[PDB]
Amino acid sequence: RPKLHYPNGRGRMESVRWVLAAAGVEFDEEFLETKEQLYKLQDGNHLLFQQVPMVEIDGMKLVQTRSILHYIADKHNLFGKNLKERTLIDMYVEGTLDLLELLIMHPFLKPDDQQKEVVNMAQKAIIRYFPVFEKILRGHGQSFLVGNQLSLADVILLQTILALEEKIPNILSAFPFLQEYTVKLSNIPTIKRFLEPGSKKKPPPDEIYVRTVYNIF
Amino acid sequence: RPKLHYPNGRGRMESVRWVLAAAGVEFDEEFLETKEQLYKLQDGNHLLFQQVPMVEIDGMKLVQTRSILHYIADKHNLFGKNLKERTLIDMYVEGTLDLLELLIMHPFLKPDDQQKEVVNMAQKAIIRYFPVFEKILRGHGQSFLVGNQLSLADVILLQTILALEEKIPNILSAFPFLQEYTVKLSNIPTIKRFLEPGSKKKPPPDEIYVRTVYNIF
Repeated sequence: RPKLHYPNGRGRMESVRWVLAAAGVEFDEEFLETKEQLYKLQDGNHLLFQQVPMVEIDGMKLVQTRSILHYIADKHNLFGKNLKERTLIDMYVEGTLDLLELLIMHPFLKPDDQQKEVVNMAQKAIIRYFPVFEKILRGHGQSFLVGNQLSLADVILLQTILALEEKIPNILSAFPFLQEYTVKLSNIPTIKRFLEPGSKKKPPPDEIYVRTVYNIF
Repeated sequence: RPKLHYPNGRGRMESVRWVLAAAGVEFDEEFLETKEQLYKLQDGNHLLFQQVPMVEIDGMKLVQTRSILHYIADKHNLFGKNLKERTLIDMYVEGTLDLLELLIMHPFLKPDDQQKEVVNMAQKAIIRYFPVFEKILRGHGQSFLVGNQLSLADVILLQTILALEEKIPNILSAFPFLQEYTVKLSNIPTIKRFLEPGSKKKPPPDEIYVRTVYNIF
């Protein structure tokens, strides 16, 4: 049973929860709340590079989010069936992660900048990303980005889109394919559950989380 | 023959040149110098997500540096021989990239901050990274980080270490294993060449590059 190390919040660990969940893998969590708990962690030589996310899985202590996600994907058929597949998934993933980031950084912005920034997400999404995906989808008619099966790209995309919708509720408006895709995915049972209550799915970060994060580091 | 799109400078494309070179793969370059050349590129629908690096390879237009490096690695046995291997390489790579970044951002700093920042690289390297590697090496006695063969992790590490040494010439001092490793690697012919003159190996970014970069974007 995979163990997740991280503060209790979304952060960067979210995508991990997301994948795990989708894979229908149950896992546990050990929360950081202090610099000190962190210290012990590092002190124990648990964090390969002194930082979290760290995930204990398959007798390993994985670090590096991308690294981790790739592991799990590979452990559960979320990584395609060949190089070409793999390759796409990969790029889709990296690109998305780039957008997701804005979300990730958001909370630590100077409230004033927070706003400007929302507007910016909106534009990148609309302009840079959503279109790519819409097209892909539009052009193969399948319910998955790649190879007619759920992949890592789908989960990150989903993750992100929702997250974005939390800030810009209508962002999808011009992307009827993306809308459909989103719906269906969310219907996948694992996901459906994850989305439901009492999931390890974290909420949008609050003042506290931030504080704490600032505290731990 | 792979074609590299990017301004004429190191930037993030460097690691690509590095890997290509090490793989002993010849490739070409198309330089960006203007917003406009960029526009056409995007206009043509060449940049999957509107940005560079972009690399034309194997009839593809790869984008996302990590994405690309993984491709090439996979095309040339720089990615290990199994999941466990792969997995390490991956993490080593991600971690290194994190350090390399400092280098990457460096030039665009307010000269005043540039200095503070050097000091910081020094510390992270010394404290966070170098030690991990030294240990690894120290503990298996091999000339490669992973599986007794050159991998992607080795190239990025090399890349970075040198780059760092360009700013903090003695950074390696306390890491006799890392020193040895570095030497030997640099002796690998491909590399040796890459390091020699008339290689596609770019130099440390100058005022111009910066300017240009600022210009293109």
